[PDB]
Amino acid sequence: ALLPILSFPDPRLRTIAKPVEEVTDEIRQLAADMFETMYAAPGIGLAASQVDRHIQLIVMDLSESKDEPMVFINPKVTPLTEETQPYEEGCLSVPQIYDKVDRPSRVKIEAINLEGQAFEIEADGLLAVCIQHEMDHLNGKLFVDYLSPLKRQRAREKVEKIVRQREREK
Ligand SMILES: O=C(O)C[C@@H](Cc1ccccc1)C(=O)SCC(=O)c1ccccc1
Ligand SMILES: [Zn+2]
Repeated sequence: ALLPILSFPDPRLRTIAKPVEEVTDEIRQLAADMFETMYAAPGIGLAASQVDRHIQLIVMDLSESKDEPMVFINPKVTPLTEETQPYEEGCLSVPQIYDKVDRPSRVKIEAINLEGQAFEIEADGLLAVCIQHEMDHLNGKLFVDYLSPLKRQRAREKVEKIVRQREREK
């Protein structure tokens, strides 16, 4: 029913994504499938890389109500400061694993929407954390890449256990 989400340490999460050529109806369908996949997990962000579609497409909904969807296509993210903010990040590609990452606390985001319109907004708080995390997917990076290698290894062993249990539950 929903799109399959790749799991760390799958090497395909390391693929650097290509920009989207045109916002065709097939990329519109992929976005809507991504949203369903993301809302089901549940999560608040998903990059197309995570469903094994190596294109510069991110879906996101930061709302409690699951009713403020956002799309970023071909995004450029630029820090507006060297101040970082800590945040406890998770990731549907590192299921049930959470730890602290310090990222620039304010960023400019420029991207296009599902109608092919360009936009530029500035973000802080949870938006800046999540857009940087999702941009990182697009460049083949996971939030575990910023943890010590014993946190990484333990994350990996734990995730392989979770994935096996999820297969078994099937
Ligand atoms: O790459 C991902 O799969 C998305 C990820 C986004 C994210 C979470 C936390 C920090 C930074 C980025 C997640 O969706 S995890 C979901 C989550 O933590 C959450 C879900 C519902 C309400 C509140 C938080
Ligand atoms: Zn992620």
